[PDB]
Amino acid sequence: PTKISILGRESIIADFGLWRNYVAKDLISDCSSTTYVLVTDTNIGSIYTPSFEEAFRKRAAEITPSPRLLIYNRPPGEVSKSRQTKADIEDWMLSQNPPCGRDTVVIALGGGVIGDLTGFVASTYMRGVRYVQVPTTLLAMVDSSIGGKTAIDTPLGKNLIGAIWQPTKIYIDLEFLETLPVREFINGMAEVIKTAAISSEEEFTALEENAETILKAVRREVRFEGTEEILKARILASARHKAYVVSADEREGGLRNLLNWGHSIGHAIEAILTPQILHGECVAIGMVKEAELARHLGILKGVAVSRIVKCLAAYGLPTSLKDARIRKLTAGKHCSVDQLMFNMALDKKNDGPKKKIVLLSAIGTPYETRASVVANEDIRVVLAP
Amino acid sequence: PTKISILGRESIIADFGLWRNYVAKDLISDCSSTTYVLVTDTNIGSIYTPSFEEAFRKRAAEITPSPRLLIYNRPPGEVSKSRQTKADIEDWMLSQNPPCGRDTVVIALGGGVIGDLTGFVASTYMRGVRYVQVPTTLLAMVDSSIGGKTAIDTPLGKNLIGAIWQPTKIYIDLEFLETLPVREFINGMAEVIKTAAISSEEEFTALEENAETILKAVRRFEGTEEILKARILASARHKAYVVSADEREGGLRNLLNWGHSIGHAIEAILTPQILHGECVAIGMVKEAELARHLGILKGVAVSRIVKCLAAYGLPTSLKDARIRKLTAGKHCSVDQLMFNMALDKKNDGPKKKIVLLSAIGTPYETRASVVANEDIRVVLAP
Ligand SMILES: O=C(O)[C@]1(O)C[C@H](CP(=O)(O)O)[C@@H](O)[C@H](O)C1
Ligand SMILES: O=C(O)[C@]1(O)C[C@H](CP(=O)(O)O)[C@@H](O)[C@H](O)C1
Ligand SMILES: [Cl-]
Ligand SMILES: [Zn+2]
Ligand SMILES: [Zn+2]
Repeated sequence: PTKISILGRESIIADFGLWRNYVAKDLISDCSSTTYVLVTDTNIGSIYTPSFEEAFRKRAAEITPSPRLLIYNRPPGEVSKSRQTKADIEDWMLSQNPPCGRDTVVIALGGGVIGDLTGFVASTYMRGVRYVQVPTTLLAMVDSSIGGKTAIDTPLGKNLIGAIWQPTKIYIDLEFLETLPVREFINGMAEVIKTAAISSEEEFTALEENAETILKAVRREVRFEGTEEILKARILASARHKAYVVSADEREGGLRNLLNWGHSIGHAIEAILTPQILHGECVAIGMVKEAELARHLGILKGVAVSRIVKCLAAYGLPTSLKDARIRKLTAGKHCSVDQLMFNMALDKKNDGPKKKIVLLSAIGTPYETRASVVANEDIRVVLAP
Repeated sequence: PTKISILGRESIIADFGLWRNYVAKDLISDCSSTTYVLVTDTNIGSIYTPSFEEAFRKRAAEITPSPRLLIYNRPPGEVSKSRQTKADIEDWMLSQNPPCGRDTVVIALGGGVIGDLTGFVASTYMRGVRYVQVPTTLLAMVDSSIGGKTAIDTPLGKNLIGAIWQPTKIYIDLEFLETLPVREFINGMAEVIKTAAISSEEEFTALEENAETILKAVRRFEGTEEILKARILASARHKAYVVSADEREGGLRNLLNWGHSIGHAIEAILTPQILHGECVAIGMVKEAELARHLGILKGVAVSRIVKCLAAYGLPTSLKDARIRKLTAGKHCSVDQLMFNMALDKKNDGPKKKIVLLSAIGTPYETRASVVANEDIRVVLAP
């Protein structure tokens, strides 16, 4: 049972089995309310909901009158982070009998999609209600579920409408990783590596050295036996550094830019290759190009760059828009430089039309304590595959 | 030039003419940015935008590269506080070339509708951008534009989705009142009276006295300017106070909702023919009658509440001939009213909360109070 603090509070609980025997109980005592709304997708729900309903009803029995638990199953996939889905969950909540009010405690059970969506619904529901995060994916456990950033996508782009709404509790249950598909697991490692690359060379070395052991466990269909503590240590280091940065610059006045390393170009790449290609994968290619950019600017050494590539490759992450696997999945989708530039214009870190990108000067230490303005011409160079 | 502080910042500026010769200049210096988005409705825009464009372009000529001013005209009326209009403005802001980014400074020019809408758009645009309020209606100047509450409506109700996003600046230009329709002016008085009724008997008395002078001018505020302004400011000052003490409404901010528990219920039915302040007027009477039925408020204060509302030309009953005509085909049954109050945002679970006054100028508690649904049924018919 490990606890991390963020923005002055110990909202993060990390352990194995939290879902089966801790969440329900904790919600009733620390998140007192008459109404609990659980949001997930048809896949995750069918596998983890039954267990929870009984754990909830068993903890609610003591309370009199017993609070209610309402479950909403959204379609799986990126398609659900939409205005439509936000509105559907909202109407559903309001039309309940009785309607869900401001005491409502929302529960986000799923990955970044469910998390981003659910968190956003909570921030604006009657101008804001409490919510908790229950990340079921590695990426969610090491990144998305922490920090309060929420959002949905629009036809014009990804994460353009949203809000920073901090969850009251963050339940990181490593047991969810037991059933997480190999690809998804690899996807999340992209964020783990990113987090280390901007904080400490020691942690990054740990990821390089742990690669094989981690991967073998992920590739063995049996699950993290003699590597548990190693897995928890890598996850926690990631979660701890984010909590640190978010605590110092919650609404991104500067420092929080760093968490976006590899995302300036990554998001551009993603807006094109999605949904066939995943977020972490895009961010992987993104870290390589942004690392190559820091090189083209005499900020980052050529050695660190190659090392960045070696680590991403070691965990099975693409490091080029030319990756054989990426092409087969996208049916050939081409990422034209002009398209990648147009998409980057919508990057949220931009100061006016000045494109800002996180630049590393060395593994473990950023160039500045924020993104850096970069001429559009210097960006064009690393965008050509 | 009066300045009021709220939440530790001197964001509120109050004066006559701010629009014509202060906003533009102030935005450029204190709200530095490359992009300015102005939102209004087709009516207000056509009358006040031309003036501003030139004042802006005249203040921008210095800065280089030149900062831009983008104008978006939304349809007038409550119909615009919708998910659709929120989406449209956002897509329009994201579609600009270059796209409006996180440095964007949004300008809400209009009443509560534009204000609530625009403020809400700013709060979630790329997770939040700055915005300023330029209230053109009395109600907006004395209430809506202050405090950060924003929202849009849904088919199921009013102000159900929204956010508390504080504006960087609040420009109260009394000159806008020069062209404000009599009805609209009366509408806003409903909030002025409410604010006094929950803060000071002294202020409420002054409102009782200025009743005729104010009305004669409304039915252009020459030898009464300082009277009007003093009334406006007292209202704005008390709200800033309450919002400072309880921003996200964890208690004391409930009081600003006096008359709104039943008021909003009434409104959800009679809207859009009947206005917000008017509904809140009837609402204040019933909630005052409720405090009486509970032995909290004296029968004298209630009647006095009625006299003041009537004096300013505000309805004090669902029967009121004026409301009747205006809404020929609409009734307010105890049932529909009750179903509507279920959606009140102050309700602690199924417990319906309502602000109770024990006397003009002093609330029963420092928050709304739970009230049995049966005690609410009584005053919901009159
Ligand atoms: O500040 C954050 O928490 C992030 O930068 C937030 C981004 C999403 P954003 O670029 O839409 O802010 C996420 O992809 C990244 O992994 C971490
Ligand atoms: O807190 C506020 O500013 C208000 O209570 C907010 C309400 C709107 P709400 O009931 O939708 O919050 C407004 O009508 C009232 O006059 C003042
Ligand atoms: Cl929204
Ligand atoms: Zn990411
Ligand atoms: Zn009101």
